[PDB]
Amino acid sequence: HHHHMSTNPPPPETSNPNKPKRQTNQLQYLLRVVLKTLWKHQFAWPFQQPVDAVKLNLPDYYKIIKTPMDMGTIKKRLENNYYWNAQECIQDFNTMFTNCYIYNKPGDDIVLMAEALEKLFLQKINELPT
Ligand SMILES: O=C(/C=C/c1ccc(O)cc1)c1ccc(O)cc1O
Ligand code: NA
Ligand code: NA
Repeated sequence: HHHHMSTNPPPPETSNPNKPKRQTNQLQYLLRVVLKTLWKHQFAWPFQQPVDAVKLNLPDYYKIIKTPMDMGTIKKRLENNYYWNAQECIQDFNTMFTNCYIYNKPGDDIVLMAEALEKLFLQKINELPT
């Protein structure tokens, strides 16, 4: 079974022509302010693209994580006006952080990074437009 090597699943979709979409002030804020400041963080790098289980040598990642999400996927979704409301985008951020905590253990370097971005994310969404 040497040909059976670890592979990544297809990444989450960033467009869907049959999904209803909207452009709200809150969604514009989520891209302009929330994502674009998190994106510039020193700890942002592990979350700027889907977990590449092949490259990072984590063949068990997608055996554990069944609803993957990352800021690269969120950024593309926000830029593509993929979302209907802010809650949908916020749920994607929540999913990204929770996956990191599920897959890893408290105190891991990746977890300490996720906790730091999560606290900044909650700070930034504390006040949304309207
Ligand atoms: O970068 C890593 C993991 C990132 C990550 C991102 C999101 C998650 O939900 C879980 C892990 C990583 C993991 C193991 C390793 O040896 C070297 C590495 O660089
Ligand atoms: Na865990
Ligand atoms: Na705010």
